[PDB]
Amino acid sequence: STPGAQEVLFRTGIAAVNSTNHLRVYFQDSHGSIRESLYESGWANGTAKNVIAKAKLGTPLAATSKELKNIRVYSLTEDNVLQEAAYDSGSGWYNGALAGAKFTVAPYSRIGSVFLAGTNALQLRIYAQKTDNTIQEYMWNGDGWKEGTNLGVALPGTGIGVTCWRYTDYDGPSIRVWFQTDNLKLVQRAYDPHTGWYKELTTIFDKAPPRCAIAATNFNPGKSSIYMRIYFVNSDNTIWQVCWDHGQGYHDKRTITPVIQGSEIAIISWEGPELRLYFQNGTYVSAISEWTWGKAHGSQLGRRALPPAE
Ligand SMILES: CO[C@@H]1O[C@@H](C)[C@@H](O)[C@@H](O)[C@@H]1[Se]C
Ligand SMILES: CO[C@@H]1O[C@@H](C)[C@@H](O)[C@@H](O)[C@@H]1[Se]C
Ligand SMILES: CO[C@@H]1O[C@@H](C)[C@@H](O)[C@@H](O)[C@@H]1[Se]C
Ligand SMILES: CO[C@@H]1O[C@@H](C)[C@@H](O)[C@@H](O)[C@@H]1[Se]C
Ligand SMILES: CO[C@@H]1O[C@@H](C)[C@@H](O)[C@@H](O)[C@@H]1[Se]C
Ligand SMILES: CO[C@@H]1O[C@@H](C)[C@@H](O)[C@@H](O)[C@@H]1[Se]C
Repeated sequence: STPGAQEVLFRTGIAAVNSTNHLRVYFQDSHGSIRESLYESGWANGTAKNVIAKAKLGTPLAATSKELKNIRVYSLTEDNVLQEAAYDSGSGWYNGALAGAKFTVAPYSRIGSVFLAGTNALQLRIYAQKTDNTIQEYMWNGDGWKEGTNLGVALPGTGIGVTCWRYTDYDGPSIRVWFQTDNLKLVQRAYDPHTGWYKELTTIFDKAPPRCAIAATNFNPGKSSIYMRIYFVNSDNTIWQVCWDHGQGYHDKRTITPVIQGSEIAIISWEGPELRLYFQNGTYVSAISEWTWGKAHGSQLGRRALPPAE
């Protein structure tokens, strides 16, 4: 290890946002603060002068953004209340209004979060697990934080992946949410603007480790076409990837890169496609590492140890 790496909590929650290749990564330090490391033509920060929030130890972490003009980062308080750190260009970092709504979740709850694609308005959908194990949507459409749709029972402590896009032939957002059911299967729930929430659970993986991390992204939306990638930590201690490609659907499942036992993961993407995955693989014991995919080089390890580790 290194003194910087030692600051990073083992099995920390990880989230990330970006605008093309301008990247922000969020993780929890060993004292329970949430920090931001940044990539602007090089990695920086992740230090004790870059704290944006403070959360229970072991907190789930989720983030979402409009480019890097608006960023939101979600975690839990010590009383398992959903809370929000918010950044707006020219306003700085501040506490969002979410904690004020006092949404109490299961202590083992994960969190998923997205801005709704295809509008300039700041509309948010947040997904977490309540004490009855249901996955609950919470929303902001400008008028205060309100409960939205409840997506049904999931495994206690299930990972929660979520992504959102707008098809170019549609008048609204599409959302997909992935989590794990009591049978240990990995499933999809879907929302399209005219159908609303589909009733059916779609299976994407037959059996996965209990409470494995789950993270998803999308790229190249078009006329009734999308590309999606969903990542999870499998029983061979690697991140696996489930591909949705237009015309083929859920046609490829494969290992991507090794991780430490119970690593969390984050994924971002941009058009190309460029993929960046973040996780812990044992580098300096506790540092966060990056995996990359692009057309130029395909699958390649990226930054070995994110700030503050190096
Ligand atoms: C210019 O501000 C940076 O970019 C913002 C989008 C953000 O993530 C700030 O925390 C960092 Se700190 C230098
Ligand atoms: C306008 O409300 C802010 O942006 C919204 C999209 C949201 O995250 C609110 O909680 C914060 Se509170 C200032
Ligand atoms: C229009 O319906 C709302 O926005 C959709 C995009 C979605 O997130 C619905 O569950 C909620 Se219903 C509380
Ligand atoms: C068009 O299919 C839908 O959208 C895709 C992106 C996907 O999530 C399918 O499972 C559902 Se249901 C066939
Ligand atoms: C052709 O490359 C695929 O799409 C890339 C964007 C990527 O995510 C690869 O792992 C997969 Se491998 C089925
Ligand atoms: C050009 O640098 C790469 O793309 C950046 C956007 C970034 O994530 C770097 O760590 C990697 Se290292 C192969």
